[PDB]
Amino acid sequence: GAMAPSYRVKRMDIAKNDEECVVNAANPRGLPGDGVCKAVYKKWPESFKNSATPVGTAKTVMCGTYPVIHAVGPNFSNYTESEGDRELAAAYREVAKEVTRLGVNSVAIPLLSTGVYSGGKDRLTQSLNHLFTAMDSTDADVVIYCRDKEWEKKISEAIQMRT
Ligand SMILES: Nc1noc2ccccc12
Ligand SMILES: Nc1noc2ccccc12
Ligand SMILES: Nc1noc2ccccc12
Ligand SMILES: [Cl-]
Ligand SMILES: [Cl-]
Repeated sequence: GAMAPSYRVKRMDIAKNDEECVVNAANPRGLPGDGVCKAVYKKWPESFKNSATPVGTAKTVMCGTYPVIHAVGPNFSNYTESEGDRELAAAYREVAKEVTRLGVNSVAIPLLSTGVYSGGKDRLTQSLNHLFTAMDSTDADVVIYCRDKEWEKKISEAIQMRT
């Protein structure tokens, strides 16, 4: 565990993280895909061997000794708001199980279902609150990666609010 488990947010490419493992915002088929997934495929391509896993689950594949946790959030274009919300919560619970099983002291994590799977809606709060529900009982240092300057401010505020 970390000596004083924390949440932090950084605005940069998750493929340049400084943590002991990474969560990929994966597709169910283990394909190279877009956004975070595209960077993850370029950085850790060996981790995509048998990475296919259903919506609402996480599957870990090693790149050397570095763990890549493939977490499949729902595509809100296809799911109802209700079913989508259930699957997005579930994906994060499976990430918390994997992080605990691996015994890492830190994890880099993107906000699942906020990009091309968002169904054209702002899901910062919905996705972040499911991340907190899952990860609050873990003792890993969590570092959230984002791209947008206004998202960095809102994520930083949400973390600071509960401190
Ligand atoms: N400023 C940036 N260039 O590329 C990125 C990828 C992810 C997050 C931030 C950046
Ligand atoms: N949080 C992110 N959204 O898009 C990205 C692309 C590369 C790495 C991180 C991010
Ligand atoms: N859907 C998004 N717009 O900007 C972002 C920045 C970081 C993560 C997700 C989004
Ligand atoms: Cl960067
Ligand atoms: Cl997404």
